[PDB]
Amino acid sequence: APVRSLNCTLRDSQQKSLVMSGPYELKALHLQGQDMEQQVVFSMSFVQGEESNDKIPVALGLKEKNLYLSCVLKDDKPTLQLESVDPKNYPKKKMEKRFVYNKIEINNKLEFESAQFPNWYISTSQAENMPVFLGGTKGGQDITDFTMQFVSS
Repeated sequence: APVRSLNCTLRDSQQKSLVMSGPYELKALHLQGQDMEQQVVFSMSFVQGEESNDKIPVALGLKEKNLYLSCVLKDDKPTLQLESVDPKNYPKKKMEKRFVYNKIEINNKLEFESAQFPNWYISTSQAENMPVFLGGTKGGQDITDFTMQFVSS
């Protein structure tokens, strides 16, 4: 397909699942059992960009929803946000830079670095029920690695 994609869920290294907070926000919390179905399912698209054997550019949209994770400057600081897009023009092989992430395979974990803002990563807090955000520090208090689970689509 023009732009190839696959459906998946992500869990941070502390086994927290991701769920929709408001219409434009994601939160992370320890979920289990029935509640597991509340978790967000992503449509990860493999877009154009500088590629490596361990660094692959991707776009992260919500499955069946014209909403994509985007990195933009908000108050002079890199910020993560869910952005609405024209449902007929997305996804596409050549996504605007703010939608692109460098999927990095480390341990057996994944890290998502903003293509727009070097060394800024999708991160979660140690705390329960806090927003998913863009962090500029690795190996610290905040969590920056995840594992991915494939879903039947």
